[PDB]
Amino acid sequence: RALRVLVNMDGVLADFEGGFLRKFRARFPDQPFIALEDRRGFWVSEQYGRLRPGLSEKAISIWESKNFFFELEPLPGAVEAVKEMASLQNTDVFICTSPIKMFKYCPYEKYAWVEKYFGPDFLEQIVLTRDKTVVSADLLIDDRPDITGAEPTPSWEHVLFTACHNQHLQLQPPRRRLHSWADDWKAILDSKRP
Amino acid sequence: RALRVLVNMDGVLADFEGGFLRKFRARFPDQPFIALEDRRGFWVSEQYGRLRPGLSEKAISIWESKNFFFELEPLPGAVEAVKEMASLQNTDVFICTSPIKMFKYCPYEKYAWVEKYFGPDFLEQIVLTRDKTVVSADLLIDDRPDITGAEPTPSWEHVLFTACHNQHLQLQPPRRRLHSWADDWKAILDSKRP
Ligand SMILES: Cc1cn([C@H]2C[C@H](OP(=O)(O)O)[C@@H](CO)O2)c(=O)[nH]c1=O
Ligand SMILES: Cc1cn([C@H]2C[C@H](OP(=O)(O)O)[C@@H](CO)O2)c(=O)[nH]c1=O
Ligand SMILES: [Mg+2]
Ligand SMILES: [Mg+2]
Repeated sequence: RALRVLVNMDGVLADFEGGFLRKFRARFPDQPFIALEDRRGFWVSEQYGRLRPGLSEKAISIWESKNFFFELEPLPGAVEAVKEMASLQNTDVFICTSPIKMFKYCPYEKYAWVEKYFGPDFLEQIVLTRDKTVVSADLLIDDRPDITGAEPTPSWEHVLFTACHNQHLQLQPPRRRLHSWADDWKAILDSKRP
Repeated sequence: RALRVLVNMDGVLADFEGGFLRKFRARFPDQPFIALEDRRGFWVSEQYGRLRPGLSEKAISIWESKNFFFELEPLPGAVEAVKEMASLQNTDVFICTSPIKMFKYCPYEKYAWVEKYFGPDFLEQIVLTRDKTVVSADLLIDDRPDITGAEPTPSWEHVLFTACHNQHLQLQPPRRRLHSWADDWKAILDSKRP
């Protein structure tokens, strides 16, 4: 009876693209880079690899480094919106996020980041998983276009959160976007209420 | 169409009770302890607290310490059974586990432990969550008696994995047990197949 909304972390709450670019340029100042306006495709490393050999690996080294995830800036309006959303009657919010493959820092720092911006109690709302299709909900707000896994018919509707890497993408008609946290997320939630 | 089984970690794959007792006695040799045969109730700290003041906090300090989760021994038959289970046709296995509240080590070490016993590829199967009711599956094999959360009608059947803390518990009749990994887990899976 409560509406259940999964909110993705990187690309939705936390500015992974901006953080990556800043730290990449700082560490590899003699290398070429991709301006955010020129990003295409979800995987940063794939575009960097196309741009010259060995650059994929240098890109990966940025997000595998300590404090990369912890130091990400929140996207504008994201913390306020999620706080408001969680406080709504008949509304349960989980943060549903995937770790990178190297697990030394990323799990820990994602929990740390949520504590920082949402408080200790909000840690109870974190679902860390590589497969979001096995998490049941009414809505998943996520910047990644292709959300696949072991469940062929997830219970949620995937609402595509706009990011630099996806802003030009034409989606299969029934599919919907949340263009930013200034956009009308309440109306999206309301369209799903019983 | 594939059967989906969530397998819990502590108390099912990893021997949290035995590990705790060993390290508690080593660190607090002048304190009284609870032999595994005398354990009752899921929460170790609650029973320790009843046994004398301040002992709850000393207990908690054991599992909050570095390497506690990483150094847990697998339960007999657990690694072999899960490997066999995951290899079965039409059978998807996820490891569904909750972190403790202090997140400095536990997330990381649980991933590390799964890598150690199941290999890098099995990391894709981990779901870290405080709420298992929002994870959809056919079966949840879990030593904790009370599995609650935001979903009042989970999709899985909870099969109670026997542990020292629950072995005397009378369950509400429809509820089922897996008494150990030597017990016939294949038959349990089969009862759920379409
Ligand atoms: C490699 C890579 C990871 N990520 C993020 C997304 C996942 O986090 P999240 O699920 O919070 O969006 C995590 C693992 O892929 O890292 C990107 O956002 N872009 C990338 O290019
Ligand atoms: C405090 C406590 C935690 N745990 C485990 C269970 C959870 O792991 P798991 O979900 O893998 O069983 C984790 C957080 O409570 O620590 C016990 O098994 N016994 C306890 O007394
Ligand atoms: Mg994302
Ligand atoms: Mg357990």
